[PDB]
Amino acid sequence: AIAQLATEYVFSDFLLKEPTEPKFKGLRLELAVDKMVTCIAVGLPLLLISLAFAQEISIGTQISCFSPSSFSWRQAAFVDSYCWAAVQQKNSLQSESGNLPLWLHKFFPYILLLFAILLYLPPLFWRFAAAPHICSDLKFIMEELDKVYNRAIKAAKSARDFKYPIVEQYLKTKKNSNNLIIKYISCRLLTLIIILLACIYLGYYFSLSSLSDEFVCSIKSGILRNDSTVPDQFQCKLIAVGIFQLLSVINLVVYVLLAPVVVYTLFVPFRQKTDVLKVYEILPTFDVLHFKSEGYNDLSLYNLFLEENISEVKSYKCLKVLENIKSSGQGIDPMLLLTNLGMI
Amino acid sequence: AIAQLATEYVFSDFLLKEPTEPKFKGLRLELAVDKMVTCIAVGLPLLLISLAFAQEISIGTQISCFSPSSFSWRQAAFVDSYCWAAVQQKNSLQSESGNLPLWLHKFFPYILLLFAILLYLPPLFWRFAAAPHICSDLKFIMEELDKVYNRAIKAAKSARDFKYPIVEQYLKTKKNSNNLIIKYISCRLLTLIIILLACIYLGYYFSLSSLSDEFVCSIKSGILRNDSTVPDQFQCKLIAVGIFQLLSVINLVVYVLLAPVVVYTLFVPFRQKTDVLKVYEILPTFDVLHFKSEGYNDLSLYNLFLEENISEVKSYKCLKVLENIKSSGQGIDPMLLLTNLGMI
Amino acid sequence: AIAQLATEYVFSDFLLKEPTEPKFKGLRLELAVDKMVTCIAVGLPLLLISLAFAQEISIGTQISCFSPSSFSWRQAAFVDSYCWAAVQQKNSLQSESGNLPLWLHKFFPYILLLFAILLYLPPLFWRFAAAPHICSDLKFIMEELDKVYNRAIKAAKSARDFKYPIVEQYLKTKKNSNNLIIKYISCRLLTLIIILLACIYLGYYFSLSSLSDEFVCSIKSGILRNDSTVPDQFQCKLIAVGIFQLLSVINLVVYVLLAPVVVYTLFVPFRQKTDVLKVYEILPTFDVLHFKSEGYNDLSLYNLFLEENISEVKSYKCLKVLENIKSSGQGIDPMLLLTNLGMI
Amino acid sequence: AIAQLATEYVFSDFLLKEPTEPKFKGLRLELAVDKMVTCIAVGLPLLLISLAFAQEISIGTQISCFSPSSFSWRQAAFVDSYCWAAVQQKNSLQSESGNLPLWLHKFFPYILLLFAILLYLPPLFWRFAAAPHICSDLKFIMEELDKVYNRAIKAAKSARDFKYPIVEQYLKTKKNSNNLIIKYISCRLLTLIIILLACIYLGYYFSLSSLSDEFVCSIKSGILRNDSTVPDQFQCKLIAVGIFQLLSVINLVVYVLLAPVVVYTLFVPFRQKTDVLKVYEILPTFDVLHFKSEGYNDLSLYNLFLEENISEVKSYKCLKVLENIKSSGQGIDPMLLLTNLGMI
Ligand SMILES: CC(C)CCC[C@@H](C)[C@H]1CC[C@H]2[C@@H]3CC=C4C[C@@H](O)CC[C@]4(C)[C@H]3CC[C@]12C
Ligand SMILES: CC(C)CCC[C@@H](C)[C@H]1CC[C@H]2[C@@H]3CC=C4C[C@@H](O)CC[C@]4(C)[C@H]3CC[C@]12C
Ligand SMILES: CC(C)CCC[C@@H](C)[C@H]1CC[C@H]2[C@@H]3CC=C4C[C@@H](O)CC[C@]4(C)[C@H]3CC[C@]12C
Ligand SMILES: CC(C)CCC[C@@H](C)[C@H]1CC[C@H]2[C@@H]3CC=C4C[C@@H](O)CC[C@]4(C)[C@H]3CC[C@]12C
Ligand SMILES: *[C@@H]1O[C@H](CO)[C@@H](O)[C@H](O)[C@H]1NC(C)=O
Ligand SMILES: *[C@@H]1O[C@H](CO)[C@@H](O)[C@H](O)[C@H]1NC(C)=O
Ligand SMILES: *[C@@H]1O[C@H](CO)[C@@H](O)[C@H](O)[C@H]1NC(C)=O
Ligand SMILES: *[C@@H]1O[C@H](CO)[C@@H](O)[C@H](O)[C@H]1NC(C)=O
Repeated sequence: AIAQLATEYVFSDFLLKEPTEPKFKGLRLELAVDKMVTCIAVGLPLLLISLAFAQEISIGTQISCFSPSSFSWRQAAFVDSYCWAAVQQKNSLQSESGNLPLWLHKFFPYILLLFAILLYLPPLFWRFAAAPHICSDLKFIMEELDKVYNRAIKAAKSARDFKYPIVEQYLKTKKNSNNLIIKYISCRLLTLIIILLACIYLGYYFSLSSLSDEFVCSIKSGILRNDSTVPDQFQCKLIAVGIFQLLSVINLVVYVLLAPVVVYTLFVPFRQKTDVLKVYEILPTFDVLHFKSEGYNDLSLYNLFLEENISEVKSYKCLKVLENIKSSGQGIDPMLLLTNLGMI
Repeated sequence: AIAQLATEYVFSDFLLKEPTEPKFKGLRLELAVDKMVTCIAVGLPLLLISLAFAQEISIGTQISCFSPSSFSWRQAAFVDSYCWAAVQQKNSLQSESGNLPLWLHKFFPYILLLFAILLYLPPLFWRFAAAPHICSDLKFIMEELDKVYNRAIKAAKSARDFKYPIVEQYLKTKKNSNNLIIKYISCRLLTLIIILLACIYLGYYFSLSSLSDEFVCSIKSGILRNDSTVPDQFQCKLIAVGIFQLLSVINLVVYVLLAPVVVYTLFVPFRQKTDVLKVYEILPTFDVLHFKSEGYNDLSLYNLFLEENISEVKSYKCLKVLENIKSSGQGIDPMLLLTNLGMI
Repeated sequence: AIAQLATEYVFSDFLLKEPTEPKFKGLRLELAVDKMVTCIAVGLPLLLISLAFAQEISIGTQISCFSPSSFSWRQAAFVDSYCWAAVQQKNSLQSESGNLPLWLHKFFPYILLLFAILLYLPPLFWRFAAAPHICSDLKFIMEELDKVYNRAIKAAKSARDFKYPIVEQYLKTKKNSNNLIIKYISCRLLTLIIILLACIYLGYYFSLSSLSDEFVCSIKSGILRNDSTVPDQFQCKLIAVGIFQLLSVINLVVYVLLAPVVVYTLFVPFRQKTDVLKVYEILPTFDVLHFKSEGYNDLSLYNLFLEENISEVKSYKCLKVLENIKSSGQGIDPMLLLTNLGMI
Repeated sequence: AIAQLATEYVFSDFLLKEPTEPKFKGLRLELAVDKMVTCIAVGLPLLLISLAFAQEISIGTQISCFSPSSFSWRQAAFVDSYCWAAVQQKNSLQSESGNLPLWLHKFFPYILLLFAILLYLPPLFWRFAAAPHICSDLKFIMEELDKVYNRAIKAAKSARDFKYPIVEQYLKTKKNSNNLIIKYISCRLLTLIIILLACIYLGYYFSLSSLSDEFVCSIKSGILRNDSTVPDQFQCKLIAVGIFQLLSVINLVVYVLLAPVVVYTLFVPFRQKTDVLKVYEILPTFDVLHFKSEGYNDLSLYNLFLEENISEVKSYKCLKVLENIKSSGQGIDPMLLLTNLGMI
């Protein structure tokens, strides 16, 4: 049913499942824009495949050949199945557009599934090769931030009654290596390349004459060659090709809307904005240094992932509360922090 | 079965699922009127699609063409499938109303699913882009309110035997920025625009002549062109078009009933009523200031979400009990609060 | 449906299920490259089998024989089923390519399933015969590393206020025996051999004339032998053979892309890189000795499995944080370790 | 679908389910070679049955009879069903090979299921009659070994700062009785006998003429006896008999590969190797005596089950670590044990 496919592929959490494992607990490991680009680019061809053969849009078989009236039921079934299998054998069928449109019309679901798989591959490579590396580091950074917050408020609490910037040094180190960022821009670049190839294929397929689904087929190989009761050629038509073209144009539109999103995603430093650690600079136990910007290096990627997963950090939440209050400038940062009383 | 679709789409918790995650625990993050508008505007086209092809309302195929009596079974099947695929090819079919009604009749389920998806998109954008931002802030506000209540009753209990309005300052800050409110009114405005476009389309479709489902179809392209045994044209009829129109008028009625609800939702300040924090003004540890009204700013949105999710706050419940008792004015607020004894 | 098979075999965690048992908790026991090689080499033939008979690619029966027009419906059904069963009996059918292509065309799904099973067998033998042996040892090594880290920081903490390298001696012992490594390279070698045999078979099958699916069949054994109403021979065609060849070439391409991966996997010492225990050499309670390289011995296999599962080790994570910071060389290892304060 | 059966019967944990009960927690109670022999010998006939009627290998009905052209559709259906039911009634059908091949061709799935059930019976008898007896004893032995290890390290720890070999005496007692071992070799012997009978049957069935699936059938009992419009005899063919023979040869090959495995399993003392308790002899609280070898007695069976389930024993793991280190002979057993510090 149409509504079942709708639920399964947009309303269900299709490709939105969090990693079912206690190693990454609440950690996203895939940027929201990347998760939605993957969800679209993968589920849309699948949803379109499932629609192209919805039981109410499909009239029946995928091909019909119009055997003569003298032909029995089973002879007509043979003609249909023969021509269906004969869209490959170029000698049997004669089509005005060519044999390539026939191949594309028969194997359109396979090609869409191929595009879905190829578009799922880069997110899978990211989830397996580079997601744990960033997950461990991000979990460690969040733990260290919570610890420095607790120590700062404990020092402030003792005042109301070591000191090494380890996380800052770790991020300074991340500023050097660029392995994770080249992995990220490589998976994004393969996603963009596959999306553009899919756009090219879908634009070509939609550009077909729309009469290329009608091909002349001749069951005259083998012992049927010199047979006389069988006519020389049959007029076959590939049903559901109009549906294929109408769905291919939808896929092409969505994909050419998605390609600018991927291209923008490709520029990872430009997206690093609203410096997340700047809110921590108001802590005594934390050095006054953001030092996170301007590079095609893993530091910018970590900045993005921190900007995403930082809302889970309670210390960040309270510090941002104080920072927003500081916009008015009524009281003072350490006083409001001591008032806070939120170690964990 | 009809009853299965009924269960799935009204009696089941379709699109009423709470976010399956411990980040938002009992927090709604979608106003009840917005949740019901989404549920209706999305499930109604899906429920209608599923009804339009219920096994007891569908007689069989979606098209029937009445081949001549001389035609065999398979030749008639070819005529049916050809004309089904030929509602697209404008050269083959001749219809009094035009080819556009034929397109709309064949692809009515697809268009309804498209409307369902487009109507689901703004709630999805709200759930992903702006729901966590409001969720963290609302959870922090509820925690701070419980804390101030506990501190107030502890001070009162010590009397029977810091002091910074942090949440008030946070809300004062929210009064300034308007990012969340423009996100909210933007998703609501896109919902209204898509609902109005759906109303326009459904009113047009229902306005079709009701004989536009009968079209004359000619299987005479290719080698069949100069064939003589095949008649010049066939009288095809698109079954289940009357069902499509009867369901389109239902969808249009429900949508023109839903559009005023969305328009009213669009006026977020007007809906901010029954000042929820006013009940907290009777606490000594809480400054005597509501300061939440009159603006197209995120403060009004936070007021709505607080009015919704505030029933989960135990301190709010007890304070509202005292406030309602105060209507009689028998005793006194601090005495009844000390009697209360409900820290958590 | 195509999309259902897509989900089940690429988007679902097919053959990615962690061992459902508390004996191995978070331990991989299968290298990521080996897990992906198994997933591909097993799920691809299964996914291809499921595609070759997707309800929208299949026109109907797998064989059609074109009985004469005088034949009744049931007589034509008999001819179809007889020839289907007669691709085996070499006396009945006469084919230009031979009877072997006919056998291969009828039993192509069985042969692909056979290849899937044979390719699943070596990973199963590894999971049952050699996975627990390495699992117990790896869990013990991780526990001992956490213990030595805790003891080192406790000694450092006492300074701020036994001693036997047991794990080093255990690994030195592993350096001697080679049972696990010969088991590993044997399962990998059988995987490579079966992949190469599958490549050979698929390249042969795809090389078939593409007209070998058309065979002449004669229902003239038994009492039908001297019967006259039945014609001498029927022109049968095996539908879905073009689909079989198009899928066999896909399987062959993926398999010849997979074979270099298996060959590279076969060289286990070469893959032992980024010495994982080198990060532990900065501990006083740990002897300054890596001693893990250069051999076709179980030590290299344990090095690979440690490199994989070591991210679960918290002590390793903190030590790698200190080691990366040491790249700048600002402070000192023991001071930063004492600052660390992460016993568990 | 083929791939569904593949998953269910090889890739799923079919007949690999651990006993769903807290009485045996992590205890195997079935030797790995016995578990795999059972899995193969049971799932292979089931997987073959499911394949023999895969929807893409089955052309349709299991029998086709070729009624005359004058026969109506329902008369031909009657002939087919009559001959299908008439492979039993020996008077009606005349076959060159005999009626026994016809019986075997009709009831091949039943015979394979019968073999699967009979091969599942001995493992079931072992799981119910003799598995709890060995489970309680093995759990007690593991608990006693952990206890003696704890007591030995506690005595060693007190030195760094009763005494009855109960488990040794228990095993000495097991050395006497042979009930469990005769139960084990009896279930293995019945498994071997049933496997050999299945090999004999499958080798016979595969040896059929391959034209025994074509039998002449005569619907001429009752009032049809002297009827004239019905022909004297019909040429029926049992479709899917070639598939049955091709699958029977596969089953026979796998079974004659499995029979040597069962025969080797039958020699339980020979398999008792790598004396597991020898690693415990380095404990002071444990007497220096293995005393486990050379007998057709329950002690050898317990040795096998201990060798299997001993990896769950933590004390055994640590002791084996020390024993492997002792190969180099650098330090000393009690010193390294005291260093160990792994009571539980
Ligand atoms: C990502 C964006 C740019 C994609 C836009 C669609 C493009 C790729 C499509 C739309 C129209 C298409 C063209 C339409 C017709 C023809 C003529 C044919 O003989 C060769 C292919 C060719 C030349 C097509 C190539 C692909 C094409 C240019
Ligand atoms: C939200 C509310 C206002 C929706 C009410 C339904 C509206 C949009 C419907 C109801 C009747 C419809 C009209 C009925 C008939 C025609 C004539 C046709 O040649 C062009 C479209 C046109 C002019 C329709 C346009 C859409 C229409 C005005
Ligand atoms: C792993 C790589 C090398 C596999 C490449 C595919 C190989 C195995 C394929 C591709 C073309 C195939 C050949 C194509 C045609 C023939 C002629 C035939 O009468 C015998 C088999 C033979 C000779 C095939 C043998 C297998 C073959 C060589
Ligand atoms: C476990 C191993 C030894 C099994 C090997 C298969 C054996 C049991 C098979 C293979 C060939 C078979 C023989 C083939 C043909 C005949 C002739 C027939 O008139 C009586 C049965 C008899 C004599 C079969 C008996 C069983 C048989 C010997
Ligand atoms: C069919 O008859 C024609 C007559 O020209 C002949 O050329 C051809 O070889 C024949 N084919 C068969 C299958 O007999
Ligand atoms: C069909 O016959 C007509 C006769 O006028 C001719 O014009 C047309 O080209 C023919 N078409 C085919 C397919 O032969
Ligand atoms: C069929 O008739 C032919 C005539 O030559 C004869 O040789 C053969 O034995 C007959 N077969 C049967 C089944 O009667
Ligand atoms: C059928 O007719 C024959 C003629 O010989 C006779 O012997 C037989 O008894 C009849 N059977 C029935 C059912 O009338």
